[PDB]
Amino acid sequence: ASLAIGGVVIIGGGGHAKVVIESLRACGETVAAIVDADPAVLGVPVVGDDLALPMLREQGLSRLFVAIGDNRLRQKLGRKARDHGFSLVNAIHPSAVVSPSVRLGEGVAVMAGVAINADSWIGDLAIINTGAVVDHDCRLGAACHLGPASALAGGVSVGERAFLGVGARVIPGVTIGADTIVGAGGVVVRDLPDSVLAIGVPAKIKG
Amino acid sequence: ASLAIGGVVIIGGGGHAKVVIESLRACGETVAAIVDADPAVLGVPVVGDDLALPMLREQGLSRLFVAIGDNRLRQKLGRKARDHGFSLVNAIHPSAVVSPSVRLGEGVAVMAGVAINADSWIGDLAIINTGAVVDHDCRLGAACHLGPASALAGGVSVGERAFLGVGARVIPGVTIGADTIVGAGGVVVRDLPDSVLAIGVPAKIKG
Amino acid sequence: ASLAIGGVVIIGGGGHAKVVIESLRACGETVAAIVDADPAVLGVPVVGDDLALPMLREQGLSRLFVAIGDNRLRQKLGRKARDHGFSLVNAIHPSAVVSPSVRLGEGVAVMAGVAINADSWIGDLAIINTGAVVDHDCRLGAACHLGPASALAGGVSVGERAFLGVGARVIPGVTIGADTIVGAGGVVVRDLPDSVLAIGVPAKIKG
Ligand SMILES: CC(C)(COP(=O)(O)OP(=O)(O)OC[C@H]1O[C@@H](n2cnc3c(N)ncnc32)[C@H](O)[C@@H]1OP(=O)(O)O)[C@@H](O)C(=O)NCCC(=O)NCCS
Ligand SMILES: CC(C)(COP(=O)(O)OP(=O)(O)OC[C@H]1O[C@@H](n2cnc3c(N)ncnc32)[C@H](O)[C@@H]1OP(=O)(O)O)[C@@H](O)C(=O)NCCC(=O)NCCS
Ligand SMILES: CC(C)(COP(=O)(O)OP(=O)(O)OC[C@H]1O[C@@H](n2cnc3c(N)ncnc32)[C@H](O)[C@@H]1OP(=O)(O)O)[C@@H](O)C(=O)NCCC(=O)NCCS
Ligand SMILES: CC(=O)N[C@H]1[C@H](O)[C@H](O)[C@@H](OP(=O)(O)OP(=O)(O)OC[C@H]2O[C@@H](n3cnc4c(=O)[nH]c(N)nc43)[C@H](O)[C@@H]2O)O[C@@H]1C
Ligand SMILES: CC(=O)N[C@H]1[C@H](O)[C@H](O)[C@@H](OP(=O)(O)OP(=O)(O)OC[C@H]2O[C@@H](n3cnc4c(=O)[nH]c(N)nc43)[C@H](O)[C@@H]2O)O[C@@H]1C
Ligand SMILES: CC(=O)N[C@H]1[C@H](O)[C@H](O)[C@@H](OP(=O)(O)OP(=O)(O)OC[C@H]2O[C@@H](n3cnc4c(=O)[nH]c(N)nc43)[C@H](O)[C@@H]2O)O[C@@H]1C
Ligand SMILES: [Cl-]
Ligand SMILES: [Cl-]
Ligand SMILES: [Cl-]
Ligand SMILES: [Cl-]
Ligand SMILES: [Cl-]
Ligand SMILES: [Cl-]
Repeated sequence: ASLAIGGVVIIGGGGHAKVVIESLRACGETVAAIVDADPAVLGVPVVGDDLALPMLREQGLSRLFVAIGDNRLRQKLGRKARDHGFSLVNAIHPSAVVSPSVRLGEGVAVMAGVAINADSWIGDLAIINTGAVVDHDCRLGAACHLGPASALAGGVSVGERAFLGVGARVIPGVTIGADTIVGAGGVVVRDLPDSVLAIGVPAKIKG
Repeated sequence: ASLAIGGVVIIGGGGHAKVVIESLRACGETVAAIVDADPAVLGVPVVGDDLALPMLREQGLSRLFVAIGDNRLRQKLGRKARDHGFSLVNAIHPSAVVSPSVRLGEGVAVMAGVAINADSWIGDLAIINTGAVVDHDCRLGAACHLGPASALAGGVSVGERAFLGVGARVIPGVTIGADTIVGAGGVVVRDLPDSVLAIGVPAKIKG
Repeated sequence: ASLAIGGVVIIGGGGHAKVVIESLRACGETVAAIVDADPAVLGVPVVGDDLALPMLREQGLSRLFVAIGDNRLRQKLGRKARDHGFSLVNAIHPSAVVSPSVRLGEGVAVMAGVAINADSWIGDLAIINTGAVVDHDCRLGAACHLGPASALAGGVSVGERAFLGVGARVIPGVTIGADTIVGAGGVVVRDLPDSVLAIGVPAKIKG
């Protein structure tokens, strides 16, 4: 628990955390410490579990990222971090292309190779994973996850906590409900309700 | 209709125009005005419909981009713009990787995150949309459209006005006819004639 | 056979070589000569077939790249080049994003637009082709080939000489055997043994 002055605290110490750490460092940020439910990751010390958050705040650390893949859990831990007095930073790799008219929330991960086009809105705690494409006028709800190499054409809306697997695609104007999962490679050609799983080319709901 | 000296005139004021405007600005270009069939877009004034083109030319504007998604219409409006004395510029996002041996036409859109490899030829008025990949020795006909996150392997030929939906893929050496549509996610494994629709993995013509 | 002092020798003079040459030049390297079984490519002289390798070495050239698409042949020619006293360079386009914790072998091609994330290991003579994504903690065996716009999620292992076609996708934690082929667009959702062909969404072994 001895730490430097000023860096970012990470909740989570798994594979997703490794990628987030590297995005932060590529921007010139310092990663101070990890809290993990199993109480180092790429040279960052694991200092305890989430009970260590008050201690970290008291010692002057005030900036945090939630590096947890599970969308519902990430959302819950973001709220906890904010309650403890932390501000949620963004982890945006410098190679990502984020249009100047994009609206970004807080606690957002944007991985290497991403492109996000004009007038898209990205909710708090979203993940836009490696190589993903978000075209113009999209709306991404809080804590959703666009997996690696996924792509949204224009005017797509993605509900809170929805998850699109590696290489999923969505055609223009479609709306996907909250808590829905699109399997890897699924090609979504019609609106999806909340709380379903859809797979295939074209994607079809699986009961 | 009062405008600055020197910028680019845009035909079209929709979603595609927004993305094109941002590519142009990312390169340091100034966008002077829009003409739209409904007579501002990201701060660019809409000054009239296409009947305003002579007026614009007379006031010294001579550079133009056709930001219209529909391929046949785009092609027609490009010809009209040239007849009115405009030169068609290219709108190439600075993040796109365009090989030094690529041959580019005029009025071409190349969005963020694109890669185009050696000895590919890109016809006038083509769109190479966000994140798309064009491998070596490809031939893209005038006014075709490679949609977001689409990919052509080596030696692929795409006919005039053809359209490949989001995430379409084409294997090496295939030829796709003029006016053909490949649905989102379609994986083209054999030559396609002119004026067909093909969908699926592998892509199959739908009557 | 008169050449400059210091550049890279290329085995192979086909389409793949063109792309490799351009990656090398984008990095500031000089390409000295090609050896090809048919005894210029983008301005690089073809000086003979592989029997010219001793001659090249004797004249002071010591750096080489094997620009051959076929994985088994590439692997064989890499061994031959090393036996003749050449060091195998890497051909990594400057636009590729290679994480600082990635382990790279020798003779590796990494094309434009690629992203490779944390703690991935890339075997000698691998090809990571245009726009491909390799997420965290992946293991790519010697002489494998990830085709254009392909994507591996986290923790994927790819065997020696395996080949993933354009736009193939692999979900987290999957292992693909040596010498296996995944067709274009295939979405791999379960481990694959050695020496099979798998196609489709989801990918299925074809006898
Ligand atoms: C669709 C998915 C959620 C199913 O998970 P699951 O229900 O645990 O599925 P299983 O692995 O048991 O497979 C159940 C069945 O679905 C099929 N299937 C699995 N994934 C599929 C996919 N993406 N597309 C089409 N079919 C799929 C299987 O072939 C199997 O078929 P069967 O009943 O003929 O045996 C999952 O396979 C998937 O695609 N996850 C996305 C993961 C991802 O991309 N992560 C990236 C993290 S950044
Ligand atoms: C293929 C396509 C052209 C069909 O358009 P459409 O004929 O208006 O089709 P509909 O939405 O009425 O769907 C007709 C049928 O095709 C199926 N389908 C639609 N798109 C499909 C696709 N891409 N792949 C496979 N099947 C598809 C539907 O499930 C429906 O099946 P059904 O008869 O069982 O109900 C269109 O869905 C598409 O893929 N457009 C590409 C758009 C795009 O990517 N734009 C990017 C702009 S930059
Ligand atoms: C799968 C593959 C290896 C098959 O090659 P092949 O056996 O010579 O196949 P053919 O072209 O004769 O097609 C055999 C059959 O497979 C089907 N098919 C071919 N490729 C397919 C694919 N990728 N996915 C699904 N089906 C496919 C065909 O429609 C045909 O079906 P049929 O028996 O109904 O006529 C090949 O088509 C492929 O995908 N190659 C990947 C190439 C690539 O991406 N290169 C990039 C280089 S960097
Ligand atoms: C590209 C890709 O496939 N990325 C995947 C990755 O492959 C994994 O499937 C997954 O990454 P994640 O890093 O979340 O999972 P894992 O590697 O299993 O690590 C989860 C970490 O979270 C920790 N953890 C879980 N619950 C909590 C919790 O409540 N609090 C804290 N502080 N840590 C927690 C857990 O102990 C573990 O170290 O999700 C990502 C989206
Ligand atoms: C990534 C993506 O999905 N992009 C799509 C996008 O989502 C749309 O589906 C579509 O974009 P486009 O901008 O062409 O469409 P829309 O947003 O509908 O705007 C078309 C504009 O063109 C105008 N227009 C149509 N006909 C003409 C015409 O004849 N002349 C002029 N000057 N303008 C015209 C029309 O008034 C409108 O403002 O095409 C793109 C390829
Ligand atoms: C993006 C894409 O589709 N790339 C493909 C590309 O489209 C081709 O299908 C293929 O490229 P490659 O350049 O290997 O193939 P090709 O264009 O046919 O050229 C092979 C070259 O290797 C030469 N060659 C073959 N065997 C040998 C050999 O034994 N030694 C030497 N020195 N050269 C050899 C042959 O003479 C020819 O010039 O593989 C790539 C992965
Ligand atoms: Cl650090
Ligand atoms: Cl359905
Ligand atoms: Cl402007
Ligand atoms: Cl067919
Ligand atoms: Cl050179
Ligand atoms: Cl199978």
